[PDB]
Amino acid sequence: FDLNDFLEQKVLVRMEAIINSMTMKERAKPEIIKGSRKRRIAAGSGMQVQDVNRLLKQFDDMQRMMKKM
RNA sequence: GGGGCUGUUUACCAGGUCAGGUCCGAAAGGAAGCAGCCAAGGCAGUUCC
Repeated sequence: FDLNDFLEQKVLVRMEAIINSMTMKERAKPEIIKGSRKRRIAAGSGMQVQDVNRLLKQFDDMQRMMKKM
């Protein structure tokens, strides 16, 4: 369950923009996503890092769940 | 070394374009610009000087 899937699945049109600013690698192996990259993404989608941290927060919750079934 | 070609590689760190999203504006409209792509670079092979 990489970000690509999580992507498929008004405040959404705001979350999509955030993934549309990543790179296939990022969307494939998120752990690699740290400081510097986050700064790129947020600014890349008129967001802020908190917004990004949240989405990633959302994905984590979403992933962990599936990693449990 | 340089030119050409081919394969491969490269988040951001003054290339171009810029979906999506963002900024400013009552509007008309401007502004910046990620991913992508292109270009460019890196690592090689080949060929020409």
